[PDB]
Amino acid sequence: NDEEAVQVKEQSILELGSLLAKTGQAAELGGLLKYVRPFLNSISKAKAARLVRSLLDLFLDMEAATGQEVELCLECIEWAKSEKRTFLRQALEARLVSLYFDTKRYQEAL
Repeated sequence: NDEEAVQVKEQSILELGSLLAKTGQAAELGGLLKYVRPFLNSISKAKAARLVRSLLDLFLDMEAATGQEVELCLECIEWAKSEKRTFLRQALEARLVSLYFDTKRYQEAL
């Protein structure tokens, strides 16, 4: 059925994203979350939010090009507010405040 195709497609997103995380890619892995934007609407918000948190954590743990990471997180919050996902943008801000915690920017974090 289609659910199996979505499952193998999601494990192919974790696979390709894992290979891009191994090859040290920043703009491609950062743009993959923007490329999978229409694909997340075909399934529930639980797996979509869990995938955004997964690729977000695995994308921030690489510690590469931290300048576009905060702006990309702001685009993910803007997109989550555009699609009216409260918990998604709440998790995105819950990780972004940790990004400001690592950046030692205590004004907008608090």
